[PDB]
Amino acid sequence: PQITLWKRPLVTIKIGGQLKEALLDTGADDTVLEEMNLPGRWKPKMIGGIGGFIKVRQYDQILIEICGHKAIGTVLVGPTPVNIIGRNLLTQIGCTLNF
Amino acid sequence: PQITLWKRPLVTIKIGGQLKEALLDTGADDTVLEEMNLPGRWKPKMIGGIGGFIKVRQYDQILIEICGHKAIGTVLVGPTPVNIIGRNLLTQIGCTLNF
Ligand SMILES: CCC(CC)CN(C[C@@H](O)[C@H](Cc1ccccc1)NC(=O)O[C@H]1CO[C@H]2OCC[C@H]21)S(=O)(=O)c1ccc([C@@H](O)CO)cc1
Repeated sequence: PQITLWKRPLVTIKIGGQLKEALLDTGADDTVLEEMNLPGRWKPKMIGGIGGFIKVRQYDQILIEICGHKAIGTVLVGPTPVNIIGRNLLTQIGCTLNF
Repeated sequence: PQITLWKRPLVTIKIGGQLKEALLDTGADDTVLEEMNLPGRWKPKMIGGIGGFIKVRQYDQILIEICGHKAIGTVLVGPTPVNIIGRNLLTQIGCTLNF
């Protein structure tokens, strides 16, 4: 589909057997999801934005479905105020910017 | 153009007669640029991101050309980690997400 930007580009995602709303975010290198208790090993990471850094848990090879499009890659889990689909997964669903 | 997302969507902007690099950021409501001198009146404002809130100067109705496309809108100046172009201007240049 084509998503205009009059409002936040929120879409439904499926991750860890749960459905969530998340931003398709070209400004994020990686995908950052609100606190959730995923199984498996993880590595500590810190990511910086407006306001400073937050601590997140980096999980690798996680399957995410975005609007019925399947992807697999890294997801960072931490106290983000919003679920963020980053470029690491946006490329896997064929997402481009167009103007 | 059509912009793929294997690399950061960085583009050249012109604002206040000066060229700069900026990130096209669909996860940003607003456009926030790093500290710079801009002519005209401004008002102190706050904006929040993934790490908390910062103080910015709000410049309204500013002329800004993004990758050859003109916009006139609000520009917030403050300690953002990166120059970002947000939806308030992305809509003006006709930018959409497509997949
Ligand atoms: C380019 C640097 C920053 C942005 C300065 C990139 N961020 C994405 C950005 O889309 C962010 C998303 C967002 C966060 C909180 C609330 C709502 C949206 N939007 C944002 O701050 O918008 C501001 C401006 O407009 C307002 O609307 C929304 C808030 C206001 S991030 O989340 O901090 C981040 C940092 C590092 C990584 C790692 O992967 C390495 O990249 C991934 C993601």
